[PDB]
Amino acid sequence: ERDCRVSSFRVKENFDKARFSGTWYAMAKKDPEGLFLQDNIVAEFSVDETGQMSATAKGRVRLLNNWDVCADMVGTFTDTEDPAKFKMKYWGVASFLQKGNDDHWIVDTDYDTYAVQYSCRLLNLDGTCADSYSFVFSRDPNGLPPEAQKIVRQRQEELCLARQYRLIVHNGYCD
Ligand SMILES: O=C(c1cn(Cc2ccccc2)cn1)N1CCN(c2ccccc2Cl)CC1
Repeated sequence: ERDCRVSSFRVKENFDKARFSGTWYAMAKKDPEGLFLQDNIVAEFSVDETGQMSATAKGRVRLLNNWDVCADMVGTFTDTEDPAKFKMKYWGVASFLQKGNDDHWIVDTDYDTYAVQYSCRLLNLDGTCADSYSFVFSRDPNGLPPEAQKIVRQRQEELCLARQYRLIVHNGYCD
């Protein structure tokens, strides 16, 4: 019944880079395959004079049960036809020689309480996503207001990721 094709997904109409800048706290996430930030995930977006968006993400990464590292990462975004859909060239500060490259879609946001982000790394033949990740961001790490809660839940379901998100802890672990 539900249309889960990635090309059918709506994103933030008239997305505004300047308003989106500043600190964002990831409170929930749906994982992709492979190694990935685990928790204490804080993103700091910013827009330079020329108007190109970039961001830094810090977070705990599990190497062993015995060993974690606070991985500082950096991202730089490239605009497309759609102002909510970017191409994020990203990397760890140590491994800056080595870089990854993802879709980065701002699915929805109100700029001052919540944001829903999404990325498809691989399509199935039917157009649905085979490997996706999604962050639920918040300006306040104590939670989202009632209207944000309703919207996030609605968007999570429309991305066909209902009940696939997991809550993320914030402990000042990477301060
Ligand atoms: O946890 C990961 C991650 C790490 N990897 C491994 C990796 C592959 C290729 C290069 C560096 C690291 C894959 N996904 N991500 C979550 C954070 N994301 C990111 C990075 C910088 C700014 C903003 C974001 Cl959302 C990058 C993707």
